[PDB]
Amino acid sequence: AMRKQKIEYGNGPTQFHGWLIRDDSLDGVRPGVLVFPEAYGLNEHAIERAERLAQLGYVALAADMHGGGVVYSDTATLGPAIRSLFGDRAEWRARAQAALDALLAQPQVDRDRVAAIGFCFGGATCLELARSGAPLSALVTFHAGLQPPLEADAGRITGKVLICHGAEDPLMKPEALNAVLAELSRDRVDWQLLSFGGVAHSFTNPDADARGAPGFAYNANADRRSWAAMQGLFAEVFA
Amino acid sequence: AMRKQKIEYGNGPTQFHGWLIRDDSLDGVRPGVLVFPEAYGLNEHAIERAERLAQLGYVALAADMHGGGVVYSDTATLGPAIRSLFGDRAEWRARAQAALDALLAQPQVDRDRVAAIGFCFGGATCLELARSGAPLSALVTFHAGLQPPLEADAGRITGKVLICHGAEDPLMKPEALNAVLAELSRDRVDWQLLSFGGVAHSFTNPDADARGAPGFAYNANADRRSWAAMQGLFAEVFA
Repeated sequence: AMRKQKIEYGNGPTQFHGWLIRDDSLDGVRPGVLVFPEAYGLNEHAIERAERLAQLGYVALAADMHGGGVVYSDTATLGPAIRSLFGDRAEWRARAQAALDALLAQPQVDRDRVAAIGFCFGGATCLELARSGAPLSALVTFHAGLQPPLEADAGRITGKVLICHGAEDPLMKPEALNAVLAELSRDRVDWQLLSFGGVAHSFTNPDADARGAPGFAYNANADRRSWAAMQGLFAEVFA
Repeated sequence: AMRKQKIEYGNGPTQFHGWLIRDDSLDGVRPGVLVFPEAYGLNEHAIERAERLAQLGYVALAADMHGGGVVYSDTATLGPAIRSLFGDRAEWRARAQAALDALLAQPQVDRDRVAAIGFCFGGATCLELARSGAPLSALVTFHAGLQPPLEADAGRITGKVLICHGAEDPLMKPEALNAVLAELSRDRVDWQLLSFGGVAHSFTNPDADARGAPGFAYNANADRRSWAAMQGLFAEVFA
């Protein structure tokens, strides 16, 4: 029953092709939530989560971080594109900011109540957007390979942070994770780390099955628990 | 509204003075939850949490771990009493098992659905009780100084574990917490760690006010968030 529509946004050097979802039957301004997808691109997994957020009463924008709606399917083809973003965090943040712009342009979005969630690379994207100083009230990352802190970002995260983490995730090792947590603690960010034992990468995606590589596996419990923790953080900051 | 009654229990060595709290508006067998208090003794803070569990539909037993209902207020005498349990974990576990016995003796308790929570030393007590092999479906610790693992306990934890942890807690430092998590991971315990940035010991007790010592401070958010996580875990295992 959720109103679902394509949205093209961004400045023309290849436009982003995303999805906007909201509960048509609700009225007035509502919180908006960005959904940043896994590295491959905007897939049904990300769109379905945007639909769940709409059912929770939010205006959700499932973002395209590649341009043109491109969804990679091999790591050899994906590798150039993702390494380019890792090496150019200014461009990476600009792409995320373009999604925020498009969300803020919706008539139904409360500009003072905007948050972001992200899966894998999308969770890293949320943190990059927050580090740029964007006015996110909250952000939640799910099995994300978070990037190292940069001095120039000190003090720029104004929202709350929830990191949902598989304790055995090989793409977010303890030393790198502790360095991120030390940035957040230094700047007195309200952060929470929810770590799951026996859980690794991609734990929210049912397509991460036994055919996948070691360290990439769906976990139904972690999926449900992390979603519940995100729902509780949003209830907090959107009250 | 909650039915609240003193209960004296034990099997010889000492006689414990606890509180049994339940919603007597509900019929049939109900899940039971042990509440182990802070090191001082069975105080109002612990009884109040047992009351809240009763309101959730559980039969709650707020445990006395010293005997006689004694509540210490001087560190010069409480210290030795706690360290004596630290050095005799068999005795420590027997006192916790006496509480479990008294909970299971209630006509209204579903002995297939029993859990335990604890604050500070009480959270350490929950983990000792589970390591003994007690049939706890779940346990949740709140700012607990958990004790190091014993090989004899390998594989004896049959329930789910949620550890709610102030990242700055001086009584539970990273190296020692990692050793506990290594035990749980080795035995494939379904465990979760919920860590709070900028939060330390005693974060659930408002009595840990500004007059206290460093590293002991109430945090309203961590209090609410950890309680909500515990609620979600019990909703899981008691379904």
